[PDB]
Amino acid sequence: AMTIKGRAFPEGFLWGGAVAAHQLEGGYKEGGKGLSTADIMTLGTNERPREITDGVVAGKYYPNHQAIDFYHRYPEDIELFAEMGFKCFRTSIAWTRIFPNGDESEPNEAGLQFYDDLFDECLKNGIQPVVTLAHFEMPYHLVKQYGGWRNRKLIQFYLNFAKVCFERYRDKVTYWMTFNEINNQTNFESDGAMLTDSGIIHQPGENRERWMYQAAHYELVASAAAVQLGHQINPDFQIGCMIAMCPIYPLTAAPADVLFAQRAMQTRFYFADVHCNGTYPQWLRNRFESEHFNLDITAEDLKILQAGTVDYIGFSYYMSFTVKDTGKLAYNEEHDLVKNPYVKASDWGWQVDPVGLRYAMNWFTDRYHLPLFIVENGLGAIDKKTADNQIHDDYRIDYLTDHLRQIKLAVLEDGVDLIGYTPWGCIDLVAASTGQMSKRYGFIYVDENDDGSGSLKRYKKDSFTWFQHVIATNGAEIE
Amino acid sequence: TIKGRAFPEGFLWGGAVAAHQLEGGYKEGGKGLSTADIMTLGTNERPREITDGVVAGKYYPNHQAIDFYHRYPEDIELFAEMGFKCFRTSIAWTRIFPNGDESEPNEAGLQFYDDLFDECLKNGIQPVVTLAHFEMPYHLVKQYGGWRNRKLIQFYLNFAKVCFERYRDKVTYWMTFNEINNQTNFESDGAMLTDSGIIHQPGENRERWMYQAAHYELVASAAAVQLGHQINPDFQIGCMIAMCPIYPLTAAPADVLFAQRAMQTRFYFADVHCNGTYPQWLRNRFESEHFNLDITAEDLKILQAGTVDYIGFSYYMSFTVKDTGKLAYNEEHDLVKNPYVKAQVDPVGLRYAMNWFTDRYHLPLFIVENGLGAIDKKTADNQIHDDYRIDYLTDHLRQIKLAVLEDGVDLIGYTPWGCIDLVAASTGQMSKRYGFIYVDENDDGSGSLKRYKKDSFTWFQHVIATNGAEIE
Ligand SMILES: [Cl-]
Ligand SMILES: [Cl-]
Ligand SMILES: [Cl-]
Ligand SMILES: [Cl-]
Repeated sequence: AMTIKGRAFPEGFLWGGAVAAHQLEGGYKEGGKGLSTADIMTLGTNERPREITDGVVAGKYYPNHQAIDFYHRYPEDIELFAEMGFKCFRTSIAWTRIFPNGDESEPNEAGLQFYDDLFDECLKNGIQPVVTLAHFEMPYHLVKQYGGWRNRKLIQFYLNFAKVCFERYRDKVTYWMTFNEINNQTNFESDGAMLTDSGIIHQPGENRERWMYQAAHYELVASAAAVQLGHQINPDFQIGCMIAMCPIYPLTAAPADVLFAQRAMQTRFYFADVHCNGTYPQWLRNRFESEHFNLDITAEDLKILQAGTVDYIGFSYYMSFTVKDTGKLAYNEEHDLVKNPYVKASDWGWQVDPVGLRYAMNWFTDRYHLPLFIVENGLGAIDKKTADNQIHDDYRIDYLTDHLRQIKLAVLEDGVDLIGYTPWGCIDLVAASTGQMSKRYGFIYVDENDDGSGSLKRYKKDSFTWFQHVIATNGAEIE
Repeated sequence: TIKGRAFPEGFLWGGAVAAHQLEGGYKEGGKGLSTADIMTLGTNERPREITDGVVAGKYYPNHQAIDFYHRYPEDIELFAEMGFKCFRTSIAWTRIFPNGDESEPNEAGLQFYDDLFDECLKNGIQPVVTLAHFEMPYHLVKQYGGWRNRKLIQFYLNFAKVCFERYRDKVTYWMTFNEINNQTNFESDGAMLTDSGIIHQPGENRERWMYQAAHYELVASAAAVQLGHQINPDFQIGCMIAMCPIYPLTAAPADVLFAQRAMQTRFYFADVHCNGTYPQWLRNRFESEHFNLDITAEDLKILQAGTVDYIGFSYYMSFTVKDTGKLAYNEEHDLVKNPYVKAQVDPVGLRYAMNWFTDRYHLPLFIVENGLGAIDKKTADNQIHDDYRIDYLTDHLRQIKLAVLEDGVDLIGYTPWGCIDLVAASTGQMSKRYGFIYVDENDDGSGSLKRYKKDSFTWFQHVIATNGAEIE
């Protein structure tokens, strides 16, 4: 009876692609650019974690130094994006190109000039930049000198950075987001999440949980202040949060499983609660008191939080989680997740849950009643370039199709308000988890090996063509 | 731990009833015939017969009930001894407007509630009033088609205005429509009659007419919040929601999405009551099913300005669902057993439901129904040992206590259902008992109607006098 084929996405829908500066740009030293926390992360494997080193240690390979050299090649890459018909380009402004060490009193003109040029290049091509301010690339100086977001000073260092960007680019960007995947540090035991989100490398004697919430608080306050500041520079600016949206199912209908899963979602998405409601949920305030965290939270902080709630919720989606009741009060993401036996290998071997995206979209809408922006979704897989220089990546086409199907249902049937959709790593870039080029997400193949060798030549994948057609038909054919 | 910690200062402990389930005096003081007054006695496997007015030869248990209309002084004596802070009841619509469409209220019905409320207030017990509680005038059902008809909005408002004005110095908490979301089960004739005064006409699209009637009710609720706030700006005017949380049976993504939609369907009423607008998924449904409902721009403006001050709710059970394959939730066919709950009583769902309401709406809550229906036996020495009832209420109160003290849910009070044994809604039986007070009435209406304290009476007395501090 009901069908979605033949029906277009809404008019004005922002199809695009998504990246982060540190994962594609390279030129990590060009133009007086500072050493970021991305620049101290060595290459790893599927089995071997990336090494966080103290500065650039000698005889180690850092894949973010060159990446795919987009700092220099962006006009060629953007032409490929306009050939696909992108309506937007989601990327980050490297904090380290604008304030290399993060505490300077004036910005870096060479860095500001780069984004002028990059954005001018997008805009003459019909492509509006969608910009994330903090994206796992903060000045390492801030980590060494201040202890990262342990320190309330980062609130003003962040705002200096946002101010300069808001003003410089105020006729060039409409959509901004403050802190990429701010809620990864929900897993406070993940060294990767503490560094990327908050620039925290654990010190002996520290309560990891306590300092995550201290750090998240300051960032949430910084985000709220940036919304207000932002709206003052350009009232047309749409300013959003960025949430990693892994929904957490109860394993079974056992009441205690269902309650525990509620508390896991509450714990993982309190960040969104603050961004959107302007206040801390009361259960978490109660947790702050009963664990005696004694957090540095001022009455000024709370007023800023309540005036600086966001215009929309940008999120990533990749997977869903499952939990059963542990007997325990709190959700610890490192230890409490169980296997979901109802989700099995797809035709291509990897597990996905496209239904959870629909679920997630209804969960955001019914809770906050704000527009959403899907700014990260994609398949990381091995691609082979054939002798005749093609990549037949129908495993990537299927992946995106299965997800787009559910998104199309969420919007057309469920009536969820979606600004757009920008699949992750539209051009093959350095993967966050391992720093391998080999784990590829792109519509565009970049001839680079994991050791950084290769010509770096761009080639179209078959998915490039499939996605061009989707944009050209505004998603009408998706069934 | 929570052991030794009190509920918040001023927590409204009490008991709840509905005028039609306990008053009796169904023709007294010019009282009109209600929809409760046309329902015969039934059992578990035998629906209450609906009749067209009162037929001779049939027994109607609500006609007499437990005679609280004449016995309220004795009965309130027992509530005051138990130590109630509030008494949650309905004002019988047919006592104030017998046919429902009169231009003037009935002075004797109004004076009954003056007498009743003053009797409560002289003992430190504040009334908490639900305006529509399954007892609308049968004149409105018969001649207008109940809430199928837009004219009922004004009829409700004439009723509400009068009650707000008359009891302005005597009632702080009000609620508009009892369990407004029972009619989610649009295949349920009982739910349709009790919520919306709809006796089915063949040819009629049940679901469509539900949505239409529920719309006018939501509009009337919105408009009465504004009216009451104008009459006494210190009034708290809430909704009343039947909170049956719906669990996915397994973590299968299709089961999880279906449970989301099941709860979206069942609780959109709450969405409209609190958010002040229709959820977009449902509006889309109105379009794709071609309901062509009567919804004006003016309706949408009243709704948005008339959102409630708090959420009143009943809690008895949770439901479970698996994916059916279908696009829509049908509550008459789509529920499956929860194999993880003892043989569906579920105290932890209460805690869940409280967080759910709180995280979704961020409004204060009021638990206005909760309790255990059971066959109570009176011993030869006139004791009722309802240890099962104390266990049930303790299990629920413990979950309520965690929700409030740890989870920081904003709870106004707690009034268990049927604090004095009354006529059950499901069957019209006395023998399915909920009370702290046992009433000696058989299902055919015979007996002394004498009152006795069940063991739970003294238990709840001590819960109140310690403000829940021993609950662990
Ligand atoms: Cl998954
Ligand atoms: Cl990274
Ligand atoms: Cl659905
Ligand atoms: Cl929610």
